[PDB]
Amino acid sequence: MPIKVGINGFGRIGRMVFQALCEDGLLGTEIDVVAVVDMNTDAEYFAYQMRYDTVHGKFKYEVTTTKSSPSVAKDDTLVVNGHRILCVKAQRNPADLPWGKLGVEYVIESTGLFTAKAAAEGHLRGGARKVVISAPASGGAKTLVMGVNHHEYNPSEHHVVSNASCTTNCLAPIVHVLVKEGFGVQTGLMTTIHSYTATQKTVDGVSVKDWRGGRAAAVNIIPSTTGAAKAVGMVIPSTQGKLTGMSFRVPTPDVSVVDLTFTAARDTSIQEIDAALKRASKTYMKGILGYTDEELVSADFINDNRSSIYDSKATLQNNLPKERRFFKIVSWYDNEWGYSHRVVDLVRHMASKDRSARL
Amino acid sequence: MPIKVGINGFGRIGRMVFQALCEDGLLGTEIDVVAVVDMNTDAEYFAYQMRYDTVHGKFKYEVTTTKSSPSVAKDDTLVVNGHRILCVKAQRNPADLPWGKLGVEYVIESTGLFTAKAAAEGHLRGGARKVVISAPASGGAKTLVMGVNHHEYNPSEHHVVSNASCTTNCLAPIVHVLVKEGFGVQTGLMTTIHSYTATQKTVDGVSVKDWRGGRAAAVNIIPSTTGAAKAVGMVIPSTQGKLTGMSFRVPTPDVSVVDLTFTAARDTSIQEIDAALKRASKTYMKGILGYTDEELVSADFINDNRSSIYDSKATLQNNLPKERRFFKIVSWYDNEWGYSHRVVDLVRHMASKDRSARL
Amino acid sequence: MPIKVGINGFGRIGRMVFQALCEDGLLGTEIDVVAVVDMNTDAEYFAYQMRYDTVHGKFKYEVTTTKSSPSVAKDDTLVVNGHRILCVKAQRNPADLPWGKLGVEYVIESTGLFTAKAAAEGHLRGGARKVVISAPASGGAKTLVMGVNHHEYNPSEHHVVSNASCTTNCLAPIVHVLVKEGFGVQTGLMTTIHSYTATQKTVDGVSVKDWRGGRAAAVNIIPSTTGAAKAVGMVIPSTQGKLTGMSFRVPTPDVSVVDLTFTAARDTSIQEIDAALKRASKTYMKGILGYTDEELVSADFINDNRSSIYDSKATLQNNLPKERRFFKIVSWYDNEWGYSHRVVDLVRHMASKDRSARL
Amino acid sequence: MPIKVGINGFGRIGRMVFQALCEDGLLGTEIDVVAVVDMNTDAEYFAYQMRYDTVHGKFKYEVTTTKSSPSVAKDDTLVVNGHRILCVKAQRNPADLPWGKLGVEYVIESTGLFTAKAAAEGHLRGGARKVVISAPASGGAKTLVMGVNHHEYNPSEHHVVSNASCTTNCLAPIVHVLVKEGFGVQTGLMTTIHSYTATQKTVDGVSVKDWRGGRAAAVNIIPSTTGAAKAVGMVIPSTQGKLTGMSFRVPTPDVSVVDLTFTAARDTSIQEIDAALKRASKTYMKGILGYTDEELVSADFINDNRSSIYDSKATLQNNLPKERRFFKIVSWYDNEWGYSHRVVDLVRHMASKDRSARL
Ligand SMILES: NC(=O)c1ccc[n+]([C@@H]2O[C@H](COP(=O)([O-])OP(=O)(O)OC[C@H]3O[C@@H](n4cnc5c(N)ncnc54)[C@H](O)[C@@H]3O)[C@@H](O)[C@H]2O)c1
Ligand SMILES: NC(=O)c1ccc[n+]([C@@H]2O[C@H](COP(=O)([O-])OP(=O)(O)OC[C@H]3O[C@@H](n4cnc5c(N)ncnc54)[C@H](O)[C@@H]3O)[C@@H](O)[C@H]2O)c1
Ligand SMILES: NC(=O)c1ccc[n+]([C@@H]2O[C@H](COP(=O)([O-])OP(=O)(O)OC[C@H]3O[C@@H](n4cnc5c(N)ncnc54)[C@H](O)[C@@H]3O)[C@@H](O)[C@H]2O)c1
Ligand SMILES: NC(=O)c1ccc[n+]([C@@H]2O[C@H](COP(=O)([O-])OP(=O)(O)OC[C@H]3O[C@@H](n4cnc5c(N)ncnc54)[C@H](O)[C@@H]3O)[C@@H](O)[C@H]2O)c1
Ligand SMILES: O=C(CP(=O)(O)O)[C@@H](O)COP(=O)(O)O
Repeated sequence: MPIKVGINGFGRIGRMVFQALCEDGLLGTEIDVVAVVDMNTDAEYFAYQMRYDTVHGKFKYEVTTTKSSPSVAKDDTLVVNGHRILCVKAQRNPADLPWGKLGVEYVIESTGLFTAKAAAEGHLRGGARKVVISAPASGGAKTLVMGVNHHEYNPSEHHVVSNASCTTNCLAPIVHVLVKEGFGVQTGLMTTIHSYTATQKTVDGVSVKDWRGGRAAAVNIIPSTTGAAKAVGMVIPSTQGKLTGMSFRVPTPDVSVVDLTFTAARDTSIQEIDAALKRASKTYMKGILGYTDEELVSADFINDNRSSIYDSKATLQNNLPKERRFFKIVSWYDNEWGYSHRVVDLVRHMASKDRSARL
Repeated sequence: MPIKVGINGFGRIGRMVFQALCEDGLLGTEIDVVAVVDMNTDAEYFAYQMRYDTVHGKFKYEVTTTKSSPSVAKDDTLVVNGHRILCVKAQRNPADLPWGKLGVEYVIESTGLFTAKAAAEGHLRGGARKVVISAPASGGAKTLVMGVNHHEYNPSEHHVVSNASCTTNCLAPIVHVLVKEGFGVQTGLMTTIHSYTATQKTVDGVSVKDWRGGRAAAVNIIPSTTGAAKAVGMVIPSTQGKLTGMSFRVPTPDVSVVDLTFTAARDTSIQEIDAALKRASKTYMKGILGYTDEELVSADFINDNRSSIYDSKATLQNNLPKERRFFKIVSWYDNEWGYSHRVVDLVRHMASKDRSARL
Repeated sequence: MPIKVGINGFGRIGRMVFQALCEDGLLGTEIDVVAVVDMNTDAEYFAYQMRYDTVHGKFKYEVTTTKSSPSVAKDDTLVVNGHRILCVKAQRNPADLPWGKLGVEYVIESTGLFTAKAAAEGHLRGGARKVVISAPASGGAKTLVMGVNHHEYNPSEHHVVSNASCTTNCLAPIVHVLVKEGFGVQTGLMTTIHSYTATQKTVDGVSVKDWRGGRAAAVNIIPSTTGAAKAVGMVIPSTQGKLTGMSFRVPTPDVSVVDLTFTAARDTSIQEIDAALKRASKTYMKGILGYTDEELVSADFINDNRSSIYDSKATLQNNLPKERRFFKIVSWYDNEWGYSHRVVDLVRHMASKDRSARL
Repeated sequence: MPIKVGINGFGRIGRMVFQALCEDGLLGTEIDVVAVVDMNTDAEYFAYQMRYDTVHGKFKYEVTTTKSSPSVAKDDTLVVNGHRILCVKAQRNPADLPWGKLGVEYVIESTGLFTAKAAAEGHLRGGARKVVISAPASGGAKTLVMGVNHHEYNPSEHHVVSNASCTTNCLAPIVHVLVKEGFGVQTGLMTTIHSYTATQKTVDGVSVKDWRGGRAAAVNIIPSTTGAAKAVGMVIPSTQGKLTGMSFRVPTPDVSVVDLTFTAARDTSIQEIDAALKRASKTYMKGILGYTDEELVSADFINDNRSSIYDSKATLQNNLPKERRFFKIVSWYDNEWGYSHRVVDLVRHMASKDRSARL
């Protein structure tokens, strides 16, 4: 049966999560996106936005609009291949969404204004049954990372959960292979050369929550603390309090890369780690962790759906020779694409794990 | 006696205006900046923004902070070499600004949200006498452009004037020399290759009133309609209805260039015009109109304070040989820097004219 | 009847011309690439450059490499979809290439160092029949433009042609409609906001041939002269010495746009001109001239094979109202994609005519 | 008797060395630039390159040109603030240089073509006394990093030395304070988020010795194996085989930052370290090592002339709380400016030393 989904806040990620569904072919098939919900309800504008993307190209499916009722000014309904997505009027209080009336049970919370466990739980009153925050949450919300711990998901306990962050979903799969393969992680420090995002600015402007982040983004290397490496602990309890790291926001519109440096728990070799990474990318991490041994550069990872793309050649070429513990692993990720697909995955995995618990 | 000034909206232009004041040694002499206003009153953060500038480099003059009164939580007063400046809390409604209790009579309206004669008049009700809008205004506000029509200022008839746009300010100087030297302007279409600004988005974001204006700002040549060229009709009435243009927002944090095409009212030559422009920049347009004959690029115009820098070589080298009517005039400008010096130039003018009206 | 082609200068445009063939399913079938050529003969590196592209995405046809004789040090054969290409050794003189023995009659000269009639003719002495200069030629080389004058090709007269400049291929299609649709062009100046190219520098460098051209490309707006507006006269004589213009190289890796300002021979409106362009694009200029009525930006025209894409909105919205002679036309173009496609088009047309020319 | 220096290879770096040299106010007084040597002799084009800079702003001193002898075709003399500098015609062999005749004892190697000890020795036979290669050198040439080991300069032993690279001059000061202050370095991996350089390309082009380095510079994050780290084992032998790292070339014209990670040789805290670096910057590292505790971004380091600017905030905030061995240190540097000044520093040092050993 179709999954009645409702996307909250049809922004950059909102549109990427939706386009994820389509790409994978889950529209009007496995997932029923009953309604999206951003600032306005100008379906014609929503069409244009989905249709054209500066970095990800032109949407592969044709988009069109229509009215939900002949008594409407501008088209208020989006049409993607027979399926009809409604654009409802945004809200300030999730508890005031027509989710119940619309028939939505799973909402993807991607506004960015409801990452608080209880704030997102407002969608439940609205009539939804499960919510997935497309970012790190707070309030004891369960954090799940596909291919790492999504199986810990519990249908009767977890109703508001987080898919975590783009960087966490990129780092986690590497730390996970390391620990599961027995290499271990004593202590680790990571840096992420990250492409600027919507939170940043075009020219120097006011940003009281992050002074460096208000500076002209496309012409600066902006440092920033991140809780991504420390969030790995939530997903891999064994590495709790053992990792941390920063981020250097740099002048590229999309795609980033993880720079991990850690000390293995036991003696090994970089060749050994390299081989363990590739082996899992083809097995238990397939579709989540991938790798490459080609001389690629950020642009080559655009539209890659893996959560983490290990860079074999950058890794094998920049470590200490004969070193048995102090290592560096490099991995790429399209911050927008990969994560967006993981959002659909987590949601799907939940619906299936929710079905079973019932019928 | 110095004139009490207050700057509403301390950003790109609010700050460059201040830096221009310090630079020309006017602070504490011709002008007494009583206070600035933005999001909060954290002087310490205001210092940081003033101290470091991504495009204009380190603020050459020292800046520290203190408290207006011990009963204040964090510092709220900026101190630039003895000159103290108060950081007031932003106001949703201009009429709610404590001007009359501060002593401020002139307020440079640069927040960007009160360009409507009616909405900007709120500064008068707050307790101020005059208000200069750092952008094209509406509502009847008299529009003045230094070196072109700024003498049409009526001390008693104008209380909320518009210093025009940055572009109008680069164009006017030229169209004035043409009209004044008798070259005349039959018809003209301008195109400004404008570097992006704060109203643009780092990544494809929401922008309902200007769709293309929402697409990624540092990786796209974004077209846009502009009033700048038309506005030249308000400063030089004989051109009203003869010009109009557009803007292409390209990937540069500062400095723009006007590409003016037009047909003269009489038979002339690009040489005659070239020589007319340089001659003018050395005479009646000195300070306002500048010009170069060197192989310059945008960065070379960074921090140039003129309103228009005629590019001799670009013009002469790219026109039709022997033509006597159809010409192209290229002229650069630091959309941030010069225009800011003009805002100060304008206020100063208004001050003298207001001092000589009742005296 | 696989046409015989030999690409000399397998670089930015050389590779694009190749990916141009494949895209149209002409490889092996209509056209047969015997052997390409650049500095080295490393097929692994060639294959790599082909597989991944920063602006145009990933190559859609698997590429592998083999040998032609085990006596070779590294793979020197480029197998693209079953069809195999040979990587010949670069020469300082076009006449030194084994075109004769290689059995290569047509040779797409895209090195950019032999835009001279005689120079490129070195290809004919090496054993080749026809030589197309994927760039503006000089020395009495017939310049053709698909959809504007390409039929002027004399199979038995023109053995060396010039497919003109990427800019002329965008302007001409536009001017061609104006002249033919009876609008006429009295005088015109054209400016092109062009994105940087391989001839520029990453950081300030030496460029004695073009001082401005030797300045940090990705952070400046470099002015530049151009002969594309003047070259139209060689393709549309009616305009001889009636058009010219410049270039403005901005910070973008690909896609450029024309901004033609001109006066019509007779009276009209922007509507009539807009209507003619949309008409011509759907009829006698289809495939060459296209148009858009959407809020598009630079990146949206990435991979557009048309030569000129007229921007309806940007044109109707930025001209003088009720005006009858002075006009501005805004037209886009993927300076890399479209052009490359025209190169193949001219090559296939020359074959079609060469064939029947004696058969 | 001011030192007679001659610059070999007046390129991006030859200038920076001369501009830095002028900045310190040494031209004519302490040092005396006799003549510079570059491919071309065009002095008007040299004065241009010296007059304006895309990143470092405009040269503060006046630059004009003349002729050394009335019997000279074009200008061959570059006159900087009164001081006279001759522009000798370049060469491919360091021997064919008239250093001795020119009376040049100290020549600065920035051509980037003679980084070899044996090769660069030509100057010596060219009558030139000593040679400072402004880049990593081979052939077992002595490396010297100002503030780290420049005191290992033996006049009668070293006549052709290397000033190491820009990155090493950033890492060395940091590692030197760590080793000399008791912390020690057991193992360490560095990463430099580096801005693109001249060796990179605007758009995807041919780069056989570095494939990723051939990709478009201002639109990608290009990884790269680096030596700087390992080259530290030459300046601080004790770390021989203990360090290494890579590089991420990001979209910025200038300014880079070093992100070093390592395990101390004893127990400490990120505070002890932080204090030790600040103490050193104020004492024995003054001028070479500097630090900041403000919220800085790359643009804020433009024109800083220290070799390493430690980022106190970025460091203290991104290390594991209570950690004792595994640490991250973030340090900035104007990869162009700092190094340039160091080159002058090494030369000034050598001089004084040579004066006392000879006198
Ligand atoms: N790199 C990425 O794009 C990325 C990757 C992973 C996770 N995330 C997280 O996902 C969230 C969204 O990120 P994004 O890149 O899409 O940002 P965005 O700013 O591009 O998208 C957020 C959208 O929310 C809409 N919005 C705001 N308030 C709303 C409201 N009350 N109701 C409805 N819509 C509202 C806005 O119009 C905006 O388009 C953030 O929490 C971010 O940290 C982002
Ligand atoms: N930067 C340019 O090129 C430029 C040139 C000429 C004219 N202008 C005009 O100047 C004005 C400001 O432009 P800018 O570049 O400085 O933009 P900006 O965004 O950098 O400056 C606006 C500032 O006002 C503050 N602000 C917002 N609402 C406020 C309120 N209610 N009260 C007080 N402060 C408030 C913001 O925090 C911000 O710092 C606009 O009207 C713009 O059109 C800009
Ligand atoms: N890319 C565009 O926008 C564009 C569009 C139309 C026409 N053109 C014209 O096409 C020509 C090439 O442009 P491009 O963008 O491909 O430049 P490019 O520099 O990227 O490609 C030229 C390639 O030729 C190779 N080369 C140099 N000398 C050679 C020789 N003797 N033999 C074989 N290979 C050699 C180089 O390795 C280089 O990669 C220029 O003349 C340019 O004016 C460029
Ligand atoms: N500023 C930096 O980023 C930096 C820092 C450290 C080391 N380096 C190294 O220093 C060297 C120069 O650096 P750069 O920034 O000037 O590079 P660049 O490529 O910008 O400048 C090199 C210049 O050398 C000139 N040249 C080449 N061969 C010559 C010859 N035989 N005679 C005279 N002139 C000649 C060229 O005109 C060219 O412009 C390179 O080897 C570089 O790797 C650069
Ligand atoms: O990448 C992120 C943090 P990092 O750069 O420190 O790894 C992620 O939170 C993006 O958030 P946005 O709110 O969409 O900017």
